[PDB]
Amino acid sequence: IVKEGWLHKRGEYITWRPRYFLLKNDGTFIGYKERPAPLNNFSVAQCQLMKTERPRPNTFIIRCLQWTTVIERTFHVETPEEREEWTTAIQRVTMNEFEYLKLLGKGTFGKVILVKEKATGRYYAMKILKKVLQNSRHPFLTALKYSFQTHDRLCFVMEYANGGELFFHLSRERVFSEDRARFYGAEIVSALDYLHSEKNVVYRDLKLENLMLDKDGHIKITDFGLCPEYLAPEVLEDNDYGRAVDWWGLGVVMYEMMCGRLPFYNQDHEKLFELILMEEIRFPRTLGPEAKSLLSGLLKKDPKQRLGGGSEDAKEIMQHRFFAGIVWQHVYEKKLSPPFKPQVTSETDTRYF
Ligand SMILES: Nc1ncccc1-c1nc2ccc(-c3ccccc3)nc2n1-c1ccc(C2(N)CCC2)cc1
Repeated sequence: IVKEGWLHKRGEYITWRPRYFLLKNDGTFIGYKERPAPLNNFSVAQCQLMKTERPRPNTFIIRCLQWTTVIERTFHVETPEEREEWTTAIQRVTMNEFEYLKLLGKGTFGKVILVKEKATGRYYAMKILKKVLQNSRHPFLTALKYSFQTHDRLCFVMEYANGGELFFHLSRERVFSEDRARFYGAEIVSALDYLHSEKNVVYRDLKLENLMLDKDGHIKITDFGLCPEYLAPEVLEDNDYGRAVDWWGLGVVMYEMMCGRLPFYNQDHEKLFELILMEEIRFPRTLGPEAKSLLSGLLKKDPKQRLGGGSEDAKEIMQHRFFAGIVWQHVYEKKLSPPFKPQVTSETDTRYF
């Protein structure tokens, strides 16, 4: 522990709340609602500090590039010498190689472009951020093929699955069978397991929009971050959070696969946030009891009690009844037989673009 004490923190989602922070020698910087393994999401490594006076004097900002995504946390103290304490405490290929084809996403920090590589014909996604790295040896995360820089832009070329978005395949079919969900669920769990233990990283945005299928119908987890129905309670009320957020997410995604609908819904965001924090779930009668058990545990409102939420993390999901007779090393080596294969001949079949 290098320094500690109250700071004001801006509510990343639904404004300012005091919170007791702990900077540490490992890099970590975390805030608890009262005076109280490590995750690289909360680290200060290669971050960039910014004193400022908008929209409240003695404000400061930590901005970090984590992997291919820019992260901002904003704080505010009572006096400038105080802000200053904390501050000090805290401190080839080029664009010509590709065709630009479709705008996959815009946002504040940059753009994501569907791109064909001229020298091979193969399609990737290019993340371009307005102004070293070892990949994850795991097949269902999004791999980074090329990273390069121009004079005003940071460029990241990464896999882009050509098998369709899982949100579309579901919109079409309305609902998934309990065993198709099991297939998707197991790949996701393997992927998040890898991230949690091999990287000490949480994904935080597990939702349907962030899952696609490759040529073979296997899962790909997206890395296209540029900037409610899926937010964990813990995240709403703006606590310390951890690896369990991804399991809350996994429950929501699985709930919607197997019930063809969202576990909590409402047009008004404030009554949605109420529901997330207060309503227990009415599960369908049309639904297997091992499934019910998985979802109930994945969707527990207290992260410490949630399934996957203990010291064992993902091992607690992997050995649930619902996942009986899944060989996990099989999953990792893509040895499961996808139920759905999308309409696609080659890696390059633009049918789904
Ligand atoms: N490449 C991958 N493809 C598929 C899912 C996740 C990743 C992925 N790989 C990583 C590797 C490292 C790191 C990292 C995290 C914090 C601090 C430093 C590094 N992050 C990685 N992520 C990864 C990607 C996106 C996120 C967000 N959705 C954007 C903020 C949440 C989080 C984590």
